[PDB]
Amino acid sequence: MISLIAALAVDRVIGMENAMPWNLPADLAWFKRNTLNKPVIMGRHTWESIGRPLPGRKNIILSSQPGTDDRVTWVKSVDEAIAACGDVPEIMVIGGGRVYEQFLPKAQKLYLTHIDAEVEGDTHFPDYEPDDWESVFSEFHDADAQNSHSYCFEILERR
Ligand SMILES: NC(=O)c1ccc[n+]([C@@H]2O[C@H](COP(=O)([O-])OP(=O)(O)OC[C@H]3O[C@@H](n4cnc5c(N)ncnc54)[C@H](OP(=O)(O)O)[C@@H]3O)[C@@H](O)[C@H]2O)c1
Ligand SMILES: Nc1nc(=O)c2nc(CNc3ccc(C(=O)N[C@@H](CCC(=O)O)C(=O)O)cc3)cnc2[nH]1
Ligand SMILES: [Mn+2]
Ligand SMILES: [Mn+2]
Ligand SMILES: [Mn+2]
Repeated sequence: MISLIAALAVDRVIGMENAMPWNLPADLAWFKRNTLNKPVIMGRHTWESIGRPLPGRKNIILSSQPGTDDRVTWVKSVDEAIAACGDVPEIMVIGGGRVYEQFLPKAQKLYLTHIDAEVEGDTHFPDYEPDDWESVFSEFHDADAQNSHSYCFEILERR
């Protein structure tokens, strides 16, 4: 099974200048819980944005060019990325925009955080046909002293 996980600001913005400008510790905690002990697939730009391997996960980087770091696994195509994950129940695709576009047709589940914040950005989550997806979990949180915007965690499953 392939799942995507992402955090979206208003208008589906996911990034600006190869960075995420907000800070939401509760969402990073949700990301860690839902990805730990699973393989994670990311594009090369997102690998550079993160800047170091994510512990407790098999890190698979999609890039057309040779890899430059043996702490992670480098693959050159979508099919190779999937094969490199082996026979696991759930593969987590962690972006960015171009990578989400390629894996969305193959995905059965979306883990989305909707952040109530307006962000100038240059990268967006793909348009996804709402009729194809059923909401199976949602949980709203107001802003607090640690998390400066309200946010909604949602899990969607393909119908
Ligand atoms: N809010 C969120 O949830 C979230 C999550 C992830 C990322 N982001 C943000 O998203 C932005 C990065 O997204 P992005 O669209 O610019 O880049 P991306 O999807 O991270 O990376 C694209 C790169 O991945 C490689 N690639 C992708 N598909 C490939 C394929 N089929 N075969 C071989 N290589 C492939 C290429 O690398 P080469 O040029 O090396 O071939 C391509 O240039 C940043 O702002 C980041 O902070 C946000
Ligand atoms: N829901 C969600 N939120 C995000 O912010 C997010 N970000 C990315 C891409 N960017 C990043 C940047 C940093 C880390 C990271 O360092 N994660 C640590 C969390 C510990 C911490 O710094 O709080 C990890 O161990 O997973 C992960 C993804 C991909 N999917 C996402 N998905
Ligand atoms: Mn091929
Ligand atoms: Mn197999
Ligand atoms: Mn806000």
